[PDB]
Amino acid sequence: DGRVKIGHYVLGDTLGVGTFGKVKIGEHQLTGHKVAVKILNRQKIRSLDVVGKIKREIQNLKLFRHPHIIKLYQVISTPTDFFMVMEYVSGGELFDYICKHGRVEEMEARRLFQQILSAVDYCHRHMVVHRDLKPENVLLDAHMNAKIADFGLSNMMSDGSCGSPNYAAPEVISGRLYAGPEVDIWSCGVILYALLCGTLPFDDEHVPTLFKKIRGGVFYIPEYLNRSVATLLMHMLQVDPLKRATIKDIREHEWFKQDLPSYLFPE
Ligand SMILES: CCc1ccccc1C(=O)Nc1n[nH]c2c(C)c(F)c(C3C(C#N)=C(C)N(C)C(C)=C3C#N)cc12
Ligand SMILES: [Mg+2]
Ligand SMILES: [Mg+2]
Repeated sequence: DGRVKIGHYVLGDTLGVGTFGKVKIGEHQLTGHKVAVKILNRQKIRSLDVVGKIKREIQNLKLFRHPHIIKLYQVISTPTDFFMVMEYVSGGELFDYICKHGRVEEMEARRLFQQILSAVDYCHRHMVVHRDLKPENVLLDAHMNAKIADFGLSNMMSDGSCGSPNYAAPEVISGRLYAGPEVDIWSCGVILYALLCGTLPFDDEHVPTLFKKIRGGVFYIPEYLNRSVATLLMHMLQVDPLKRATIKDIREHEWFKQDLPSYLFPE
């Protein structure tokens, strides 16, 4: 041979090095279809005692059907590794696009936020969340569609933006021993803000003062911003998660409902 071939795919460049192993671009030997293969070292899995958990994150992610969540095609099992054959998307990180292009048009921001909000709702409904939404893990494809890695502990990948603690919800910063789905609402509020303004709502070069602005919850609403989406942002970026907007609140908002495609929320 001479090449690392698993199943029908020949592995090539390394897209990133993560927890249980590297992620490499795969290429179907017969069709040429590009693919992203997560390599899960089984000895690493057994050292963390998450064997029964990973096999249920995989078996659960295998039953995921969402156009804006990274799809799992198949899992190939060798005695030493798990090979998760997953969708490859070449558009790069969403926030890398924003930090290089600036704000997008309001219709493009609405289309992308509706895709992201639908994927987040699908994960909260169809899986046991081991991760929270990382806005750095929001990818794009070649058609400018949002692609999200599921919230399982297998997707701890980010190797290979305008800040990093900027996407940390207040209850996460305060070390609250419990956190629910409202943490992802905050992150989506950060995402929506960057889509409409071109920057992050709480950005600060000094990290301690960055945490202070997040706890204060004061962010600059530009006057050019739509007055309706301003109310949505204020509701999503509430410091107190009890007063923070929910998915049903965002789904009912007049700005979110405009030109909403039918396939996103079949519920
Ligand atoms: C954003 C870089 C990039 C830039 C330009 C072109 C392609 C990529 C890229 O890599 N695309 C991915 N396609 N399919 C992936 C899967 C299944 C992953 F699993 C990951 C994995 C990963 C790695 N390596 C990275 C870089 N990130 C941030 C995330 C969210 C991953 C996860 N989970 C990437 C792609
Ligand atoms: Mg002070
Ligand atoms: Mg204003």
